[PDB]
Amino acid sequence: RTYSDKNELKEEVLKSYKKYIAEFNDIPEKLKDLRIDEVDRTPAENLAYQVGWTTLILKWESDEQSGLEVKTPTETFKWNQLGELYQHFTETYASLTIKELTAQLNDNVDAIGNMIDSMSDEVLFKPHMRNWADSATKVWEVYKFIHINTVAPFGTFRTKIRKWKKVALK
Amino acid sequence: RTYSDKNELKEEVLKSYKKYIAEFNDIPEKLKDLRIDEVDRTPAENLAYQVGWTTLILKWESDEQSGLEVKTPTETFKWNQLGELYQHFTETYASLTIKELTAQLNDNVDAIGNMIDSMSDEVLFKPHMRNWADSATKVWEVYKFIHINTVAPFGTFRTKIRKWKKVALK
Repeated sequence: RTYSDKNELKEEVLKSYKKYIAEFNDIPEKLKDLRIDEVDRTPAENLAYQVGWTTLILKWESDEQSGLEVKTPTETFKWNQLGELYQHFTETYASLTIKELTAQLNDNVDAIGNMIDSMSDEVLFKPHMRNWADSATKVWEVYKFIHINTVAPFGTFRTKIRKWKKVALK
Repeated sequence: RTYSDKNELKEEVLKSYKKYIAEFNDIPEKLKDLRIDEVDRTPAENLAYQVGWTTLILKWESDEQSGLEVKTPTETFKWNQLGELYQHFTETYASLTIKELTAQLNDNVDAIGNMIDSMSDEVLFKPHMRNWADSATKVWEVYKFIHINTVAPFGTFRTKIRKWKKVALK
């Protein structure tokens, strides 16, 4: 286990989200669709990606609550249709303002906060407790493994060591 | 794909690593094994975890590239044994000083950046390009899926939008 309890997970979600969404404060609406060569996504596409995926994970849990046997990311799109799914995210939130996208993403992140609260320690942290989690596990590229063993723990274990320093180095 | 290209991946690896490893600069060696109730790991255990996993990913790649069989995660502990694996990491590496751990992890992160530089875009970002990557996916809990759809992209797409602003709002 890498998060110790649901409180720690919730705090990391909240704090990473705040750092992320704060960056869009200074972006003019007229530039929401501005694409540069150095970065693949526009500000609008950047936010739309988060709105799309956070909507889906909430849907999975909802559908599973209903007894639905959920193996697909969505209505329509395969686990091999992700490039097309991201495309779908972009048009669904196309011509939405940064302000509007931010409002919706805020709502989703809170819903996720509530989902964590409403989940016992067990269904959050033990295997085979949601069939959508099992199913979604059913192909990973090299770059995902690199991220999962560098960027991801370098973030979460940095939070851990800072908490250790708070208590130990006083 | 979430990362624009391999340089964007390498940048997030190096940036997140620098943030992480900087936290250990003011931890006295004498307190490296000090355990407290509020965090699950000591500073040496925290480092040892990273040393263990970064060593493994480098080993899987090296071994596969010379035509050897690769047993993931190890040839002794398989995937139902990650608690045992982490505990092996700690016996192997946590006895080392913070300075020694930091030297090894520095070297591993350097090697991972070099590995990324040396890989084609296809090998990094397409499925079924490494046997070790396919082998590693053949059970994830709910909390992992929550992290992967909030904390992880909130970090990665924050790096995107910060880069975007540096070019677009100069």
